[PDB]
Amino acid sequence: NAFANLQKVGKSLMLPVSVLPIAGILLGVGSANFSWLPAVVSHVMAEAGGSVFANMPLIFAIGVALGFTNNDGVSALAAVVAYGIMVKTMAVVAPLVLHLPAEEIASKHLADTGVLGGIISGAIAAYMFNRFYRIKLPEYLGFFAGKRFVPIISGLAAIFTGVVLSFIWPPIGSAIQTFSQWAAYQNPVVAFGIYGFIERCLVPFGLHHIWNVPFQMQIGEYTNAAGQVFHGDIPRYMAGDPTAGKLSGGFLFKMYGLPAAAIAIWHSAKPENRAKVGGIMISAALTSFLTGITEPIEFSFMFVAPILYIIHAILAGLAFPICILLGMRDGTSFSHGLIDFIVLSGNSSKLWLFPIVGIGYAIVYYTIFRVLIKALDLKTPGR
Amino acid sequence: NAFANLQKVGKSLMLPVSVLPIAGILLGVGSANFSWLPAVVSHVMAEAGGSVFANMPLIFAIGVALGFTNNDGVSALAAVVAYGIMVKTMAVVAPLVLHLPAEEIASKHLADTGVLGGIISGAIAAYMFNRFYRIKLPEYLGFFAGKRFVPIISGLAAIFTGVVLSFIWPPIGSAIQTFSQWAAYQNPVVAFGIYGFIERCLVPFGLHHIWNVPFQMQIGEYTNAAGQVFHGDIPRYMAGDPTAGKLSGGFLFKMYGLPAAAIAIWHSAKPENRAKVGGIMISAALTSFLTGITEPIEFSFMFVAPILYIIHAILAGLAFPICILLGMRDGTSFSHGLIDFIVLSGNSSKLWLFPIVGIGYAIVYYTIFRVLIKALDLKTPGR
Ligand SMILES: OC[C@H]1O[C@@H](O)[C@H](O)[C@@H](O)[C@@H]1O
Ligand SMILES: OC[C@H]1O[C@@H](O)[C@H](O)[C@@H](O)[C@@H]1O
Repeated sequence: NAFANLQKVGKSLMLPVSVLPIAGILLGVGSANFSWLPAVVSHVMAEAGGSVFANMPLIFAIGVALGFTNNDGVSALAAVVAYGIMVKTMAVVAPLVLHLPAEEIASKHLADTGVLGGIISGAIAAYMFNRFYRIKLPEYLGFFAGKRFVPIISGLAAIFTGVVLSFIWPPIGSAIQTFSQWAAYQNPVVAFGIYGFIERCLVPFGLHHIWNVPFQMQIGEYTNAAGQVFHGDIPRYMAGDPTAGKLSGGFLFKMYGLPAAAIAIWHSAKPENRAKVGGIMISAALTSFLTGITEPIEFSFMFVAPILYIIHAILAGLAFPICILLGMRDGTSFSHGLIDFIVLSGNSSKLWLFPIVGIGYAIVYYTIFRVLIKALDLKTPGR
Repeated sequence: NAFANLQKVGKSLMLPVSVLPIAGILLGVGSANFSWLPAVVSHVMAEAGGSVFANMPLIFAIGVALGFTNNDGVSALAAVVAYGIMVKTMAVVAPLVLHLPAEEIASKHLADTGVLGGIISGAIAAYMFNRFYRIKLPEYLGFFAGKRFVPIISGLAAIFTGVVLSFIWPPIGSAIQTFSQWAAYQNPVVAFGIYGFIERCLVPFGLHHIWNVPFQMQIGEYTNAAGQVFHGDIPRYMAGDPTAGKLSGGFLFKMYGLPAAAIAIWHSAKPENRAKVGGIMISAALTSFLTGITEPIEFSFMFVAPILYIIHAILAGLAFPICILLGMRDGTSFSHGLIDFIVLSGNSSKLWLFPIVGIGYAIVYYTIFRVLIKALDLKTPGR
């Protein structure tokens, strides 16, 4: 009744994340500002990737809507209408509930529900479709009947849902902002262990993107002589600073660890399901290794095997402190994949340690996965 | 097979405009600033409607994608991704072509395809879907094989379409601008008379949706106090533009004229077939009066009495000039019925003249249809 629903949601979130790898590749290639690509190229590609990642919530809404409606386009249109209505009404009503002057809400992001808003809107659309796509109205009202009725009720519900969330969410956003702001002033290693663990926790319900902004873009600051200012870790690194690369722990589990988890899941299938599982696992591992997108791998075992995801999260959190301790410097554009690992080489210090610690993390991930899956008989993809 | 494909375009365009009723309700009853609603409710409804309208190009893209792909949702996702990428690519490439700062272009909407650009994005999505929805990508790349590849290649083609559009737009944009200025502010009388006549002539086939797209979504340019810019006639009236409301002549022949024609057809039926025809024609008259859907009435006699349809087309074409000249302003969501008349009356002007001109139209239609069917001996339903 609920576990099946969560499994459905995870399964339907796959088509939305099928486009993320290419957007990530485009953004990473463009943001490098290569010395050979004409600027208009690496401008257009960067903007395209940014557009995909900005519409991410809408893609998620459409994917959720089609997941529970047997891939019906009317559900997607209703989802788009509902998402727009919900976002605008939330923005409008939040400053009145919170009595802040309509600007601190956007500056501090207390009304940006992120991808979870897409999920809510898509669920609204799917439920309304499932309930009203065969609605029989009187003949003189026949035009607004059947699937034509769904986009109206989906949006009449969106306005009310946005009104509801404008009161139940700023407490959540305010909390996710304070801690995630307390985490910076916290000692260095503690700060980024917290970052890694909480990001792994948050990615499932689509607001780790909100979590990242403070630590990617705002934690730091640096301006050397004639150079311009840069106020974050992701930018300060690509800005060749001497102390960014505090997010260099992403490579350990996004290029070496989760691929190992994917292969471990692959090698623990049924005597015949191996062939079918292998292709998807290999594709997911390749995507994670290359473009630094881990959602295809995580969503594949997250809901069936929550303990594996908790162990993941602990490992990802552990990755950042060790990389800081050894020094392990290498930066990011949007994620931590091969393309970013290479193009942002720049001032990547101690960059030879990444392959070996990555092999260690692959060993550990594979060991825990193939041990726990066999022991508890978890029905990960293939079982 | 051009006729079938044009009808396919017509229905693909009908779908996007079918979600206009929700924006109608919200924005029309919000921007009216009714004294019986608290101001916050009006603000919230107005912004929700504005959000629905700001995605009109996106809804058009989704509708085009679904119409040509047998309602497949992956087409809608491809349409969203492609539209976003195309818009951003144009935004970055147009200043190269026009040799003007991007700030000025963004401020004065020089690079703004609008609903047309939404249609291009939807066409891209539909084409790439129908061509690559059974692709067999390599075994290790199976995570993207199939419908998962359609959004990928659609978004890839979006960049190229965006550059091509940034190169070939200026003339198209200037041409549209001049119709958008003649049809709205120079000669609305003759422009909308032509509109009415052509739409009546195109209804028998289903291409009136193509004929309406410009007049209902392109002409004009209005900016609310909030700063959102509105285009078309329906959005312009809903926003509160004093110069909108040109499509208000639909009420004269949809609410008063065609119901009169239906009653005339019923009253001219033979005795043995006056009860049955009475039921059918009352149903059709109610459908026209309330919703604004006129095809049950017009199909009753159009193929068995074309001359009556020519007279009706002339009268409908004359309706729009008459309103424009007498100042009778009132908006519509999708068609001209009773509900649209009542709900979109906030920004209306001279709403009292509508019933009087309407009873005039009803008398004219009734007398014309009765006398002509009696003399010419037309075999309209019943005879
Ligand atoms: O969601 C796409 C990517 O966003 C990045 O910011 C995160 O670090 C990755 O874990 C994630 O795969
Ligand atoms: O068919 C749907 C409706 O489309 C409108 O644009 C036309 O004006 C009506 O005559 C028609 O009923």
